[PDB]
Amino acid sequence: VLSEGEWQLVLHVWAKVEADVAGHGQDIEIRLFKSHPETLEKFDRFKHLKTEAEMKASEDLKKHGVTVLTALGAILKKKGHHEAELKPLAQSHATKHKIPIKYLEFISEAIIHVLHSRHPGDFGADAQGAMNKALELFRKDIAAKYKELGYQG
Ligand code: HEM
Ligand SMILES: [Mg+2]
Repeated sequence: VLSEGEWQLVLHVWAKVEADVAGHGQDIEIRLFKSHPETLEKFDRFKHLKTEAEMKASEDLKKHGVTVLTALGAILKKKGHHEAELKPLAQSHATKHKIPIKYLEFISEAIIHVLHSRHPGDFGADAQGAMNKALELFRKDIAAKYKELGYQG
């Protein structure tokens, strides 16, 4: 469980994310694909993009990163009261896209790296631990949901 001040730190840096959701999404996507290329194999629509600039230029990748970050922000603003928001994301990612919890750890790393690379002044050691606990909770809860749907990833 997170404290109230932990959630405040989480939402305080997310308000900075929401100034440019599309650019944060591009960066987190591209950091995901570069740090762990097997993850790009899950995107039939994006695994033809070969260089960084092709990813940056893809309107279709940009839109999708806004979609990703919008759903995550909605989860974070529920401060752990996210079953309603999390179940659809569990359904699709367990039974359709088939995303193991490691891929979720990979993107949590990407998120924390981009957050630090755009907002150091606002993402020091407490904010960074608070965001870390929030994403840990998301990964724990969504793993329990994966299991409920019969997916062991
Ligand atoms: C914080 C983590 C994540 C959040 C909040 C998130 C959320 C979403 C949302 C809202 C969509 C569109 C609707 C849906 O299919 O559920 C989506 C699509 C998708 N997501 Fe995730 N997602 C992330 C985890 C991942 C990871 C780790 C991968 C791959 C390694 C991945 C790739 C999948 C794929 C393959 C689609 C379909 C993309 C398409 O063809 O349009 N996602 N994701
Ligand atoms: Mg994605």
